[PDB]
Formats: sequence, C-alpha cells, structure tokens
Amino acid sequence: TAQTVTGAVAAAQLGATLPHEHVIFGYPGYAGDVTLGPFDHAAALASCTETARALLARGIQTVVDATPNDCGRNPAFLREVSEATGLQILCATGFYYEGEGATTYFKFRASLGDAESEIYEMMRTEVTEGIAGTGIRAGVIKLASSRDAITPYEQLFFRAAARVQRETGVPIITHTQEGQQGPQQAELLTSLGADPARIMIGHMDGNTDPAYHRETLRHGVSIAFDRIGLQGMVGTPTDAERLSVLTTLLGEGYADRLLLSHDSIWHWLGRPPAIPEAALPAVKDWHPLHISDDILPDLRRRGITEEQVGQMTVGNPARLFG
Amino acid sequence: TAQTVTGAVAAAQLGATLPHEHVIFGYPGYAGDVTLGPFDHAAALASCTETARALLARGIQTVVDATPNDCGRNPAFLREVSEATGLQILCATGFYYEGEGATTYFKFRASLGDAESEIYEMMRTEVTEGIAGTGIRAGVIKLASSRDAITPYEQLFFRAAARVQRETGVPIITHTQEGQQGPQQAELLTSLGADPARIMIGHMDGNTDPAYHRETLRHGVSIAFDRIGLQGMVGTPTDAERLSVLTTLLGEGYADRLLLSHDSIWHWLGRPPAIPEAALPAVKDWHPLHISDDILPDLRRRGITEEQVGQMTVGNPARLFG
Ligand SMILES: [Zn+2]
Ligand SMILES: [Zn+2]
Ligand SMILES: [Zn+2]
Ligand SMILES: [Zn+2]
Repeated sequence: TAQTVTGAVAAAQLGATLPHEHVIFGYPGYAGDVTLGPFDHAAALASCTETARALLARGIQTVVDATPNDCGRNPAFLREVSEATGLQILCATGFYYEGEGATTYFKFRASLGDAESEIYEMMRTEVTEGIAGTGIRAGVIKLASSRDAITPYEQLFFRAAARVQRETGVPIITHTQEGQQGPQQAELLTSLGADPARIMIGHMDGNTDPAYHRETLRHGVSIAFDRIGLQGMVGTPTDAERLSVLTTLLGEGYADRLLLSHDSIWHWLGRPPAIPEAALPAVKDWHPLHISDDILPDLRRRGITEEQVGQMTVGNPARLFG
Repeated sequence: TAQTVTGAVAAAQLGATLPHEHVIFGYPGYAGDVTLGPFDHAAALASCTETARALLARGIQTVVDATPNDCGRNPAFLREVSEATGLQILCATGFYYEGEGATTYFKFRASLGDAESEIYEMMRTEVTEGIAGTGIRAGVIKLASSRDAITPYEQLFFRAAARVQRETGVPIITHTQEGQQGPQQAELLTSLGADPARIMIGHMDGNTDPAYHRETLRHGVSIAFDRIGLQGMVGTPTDAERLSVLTTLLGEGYADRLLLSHDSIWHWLGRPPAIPEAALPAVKDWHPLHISDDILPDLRRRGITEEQVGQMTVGNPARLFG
C-alpha cells in the first residue's frame, strides 16, 4: 500500500511512475522575497494541472514529489493538483542537504538537545499520522547529502530515517550532490537496518562511471537516473552520457534496480528564475515529458526490451513505493 | 515621521523606545518543523500582548522589531499585537547574515542575475509601499554580517540598503556577529552615501574593548548595546562588563550616539527551545523588562544623569527612527 496525498492506493494502481519530481519548489529564503515573488495560486494550479494532464496522457499515473520540508513542500497544494486531474502524487518528509537547506533550525536544536529523536518524531508523525494537521501523510522519506560527505547534520536525518523505515517500512528516496556519496548513503542506511528494497539512491545519473553505480548497487538498493533532461546545470552530464551508463547497467541485468525521472520543477516559488540563454540548451529537455517522449523510445531503439522498460517504470516503483 | 505597523507616527510620539527586539522569531528551517512545532496563534497573541502591556506600564511606547524577512517576520501579527495594546511597533525589511540566514535563494539569484537590484527593489517596495500586499510598511532596514567579515552575500544587502537609505532616508539597524565588523559596517555604509545619523550598528555590546566602539563611533553612526540581559549565549559578555564599557563611553560624551535594548524573543517559532539549566543564568535577565527594571536604575546609581538616560532612550530613537 502506497500513501499518496489523496489516500492509500494499492501498489497495482501506481502504474507508470516518475519517482522524483517537483510540482512546486523554492530554494530556502524564497519566502523572504514574498513581496515581489508571491505565489500566484490560480496560475500555479492551472500550470500544474496542465502538466498533470500531460503526464496522464502519456500513461504516467503516479508522481513522487521529492520536495523537502524546507524547500516549499506544500501537501495541500499537491492534493489539490491530484484531485483536479486524477494524477496520483506521493509527497515526502525530510530536510534538504546542508549545502542548500534551511539548516539553522535543526543545527540549533541539535546543540540544545537530541535533534535526532526530534527529527525522528517529525518523520514518524508525517508518515503515519499527517502533515501540519491536514491528514495528508508523506509516502516517502527524503534524505540528502553533500558532495564531499554525509555531514553530521545530514546524518541526523539518515539515522532518524533508518529508524522510521524499520518500523514503518516506508520507502526512502535520496539526493546525492554532484555525483558522489551514493555508495556511502547505501552503506549507511543498510548498516542501520533499513530495508534495501525500499531505498532509492537518487541523482545517480550525476556520475558517469558505471563502477560508481555497481559499487552502490552492491548494497541491494535501487538507484535513480532522476535528472534526465538536465544537461549541464549543477555539474550534471549530458543525456547521451546518462544513457551510455544506463545501457551498460541494463546489459548487466540491473533493470530491476534502475529507475528514471527528471527532477523537474513545474512551478518555481519566489521570483521566476532568470534563465540566461547560454543555459537554454542545458534546460531545454528538463521537463516531465522528456522521458516519455524521447528517452523510452530511444532506449527501445538501442536494444532495450519493452520488458526492461516496464521493469524500470512500473515494476520497480510498484515494489519500492507500493 | 516614523513608519510603524499601524501607520506613520510623529517622531514626538515615539517616546521611550526599545530599538531592537523580536516579538516572534524563528531560525531558518523552523517552518519545516510545522507538524510538531506549529504556531499557536491565540497563545502567541496572548503572550505577546501581555508583554506589550508590561512595556507600556514601564513607559516604553515603542519597539523596533528587528526580525529579518527569513527569520519569521510577520507584519500582520505585529500589527495585531499593536492594535490590541497601543504599543507602537516598527518592523524591518532585510535578510539575516550568511551564517544563519536562509541564504540559498538569493545566492542563487545572484548567480543568474543582478541580486543587488532585486534586493534593492524588495527593500524599496517594503519601505515605501508595503509588505506581502498588506500595506504594512517596514520602518527600518535590517542588515547583518558575519564574524570574520561582511561577506559578498551580505554586501549585496548593504549596497542595496545604502541606496534605499539615500533615496528614502529610512533608518538602518544592524546585526554584528560575535562583537566584530562594527567599524567595517559603519565604514561601508557611510562610504556608500548612507546618512550616518540614520544608522545604528547593533550588538555592539558584544565587544568589551571601548576602543572598538569609539573606532566605530568615529563614523558618526549610533551604536546599540542591544543584547543587555543576554549574559553568556553566543559569546556575549556579562552585563557588568557591558555597563563598564557603556559608562566609559558616556563619560566621554557619547550619550547622543548610544542606544539600549535586549534582542529578546517574546514567542519562538518552531518547537519551544529546550534551555539546559546550565544556561539558565545566561538567559535569566534576557527579557524586555530588564533594561527598565534593572539597567536604567543602576546607571543612575553609578552617576549617569537622567538627561543622559533620556538621551539614550528617547532622544536618540526619536532622531534615528523619527
Ligand atoms: Zn535533489
Ligand atoms: Zn529534487
Ligand atoms: Zn542580531
Ligand atoms: Zn535580533
């Protein structure tokens, strides 16, 4: 049973799923720019429902919204987008990595007490009871680490998460910064007793060395090439490079542990970002319709079977989030 | 004319003022802990109005709320507390220092464009038009720097502020981290054309070397001993030490450029902080009634005249914020 923003749905009902996307997203601090960067709800609702309908048209029935608690997460809004289109959306519980999250609060709590237990309580409540007194439960726990290490701050969340996972069985999806720490996250979470069949190490497409992936897959966890379409930003590689590594892994029988997504942001919070035309190519295909329209057909063209595509897009998510 | 959350008030109406306090405050990230750390509005309103009334009983008619945009600032709430008690409250516009603020957003904007102009637009609008479409205007601009330097991130705000100051005349109050950068802030703001008679370098009581203060006062700016009562936390000195430096400066005729406050937080956002009894003495007198009840009477006992006390508590704020 997967927990979505509109209630629990049987794993069989999940269908084709995009395991890591962002309906709305805001970098910490966006709320302080509310005067000139307010949230136009009607505009957002219209834009997001349109994208939701575009996904449903492509066979995608479920989206896992990976937005951390400190990056604009809004379950009520997600629920609104879901009830208006029929698109199933799971939301998360967790904080972003130390490098970009709103870290002051829990760094403070950690100095005056047991932040881990507090973080554990938050996650447990949001997963089993609800978020902000809305009854909307998180369907996944979101974890994130920095590029050079899983910082002590971040480890507070990893430890709390592993515990909620053991006692709830809820799935865990993560963020790896600039193609590193995938093996470490997997090692850390599994050593803490977390179920490797309910863990998805994200942004693994950020590294182009298959050895890095296999070394992460060794832990039994699933890995996600979830920034397909984002070619150039934040150090990411090109899709050509992503598919090269992905086909190699598929050729080594890893289909059952590979997932695909875009890490797209349907509607930004704060003032709309100014995209310099020099970065236009890098974000050209960075939208939720890219995998369906270009990627899957391309994989088939290069030899990937329909069974493997079904495995990555339906089989894997049904098991990981169902 | 001073701009408060309930409208403009003549400088003569300001009266005894606490130039740096926090009705509500939350460390960035507190919003992500909304499930277990929600804002109990009625409780907050009751507690804050009670403190407001306690201040009015002591002759204090005005409070300058220094809460940055990214630390829980809520003008509507402040307005509510003001209309319910008659206590005049000015609110601010600005972001916290890089060390503890929600810096991700504007650091991002600064990489894709001219963050300074954007920060300038925000401040200008909030000071001259209103905040979040409420009509409530900021009566002061809040600036903050780190301990080892005024970082490039922070300088974006200093530059934008100096510009709004020149064209609006609005006052500027600041945050200095761990007793440093006072001279630099004053130097920087004055070199940018900002009116030194409308600048108040805060947390100057964080340094116990009078040379440091005089060296800051050289710029014609006013300085605030605004953490009176906080003895031990975040590196702060004891009040005995604060008053030693303060009496020395008063003995050197600086009364017209010295202000007093507590940097208190009436109601915390997020889960109530857990105060280890070991820190009980350090925060014992860290509340808004400390200066009125213990400090001013003590100054008088040690030779400070009533004229000087009136200068610091009424004369100075009328000029700086009026
Ligand atoms: Zn991520
Ligand atoms: Zn993401
Ligand atoms: Zn401060
Ligand atoms: Zn303060």
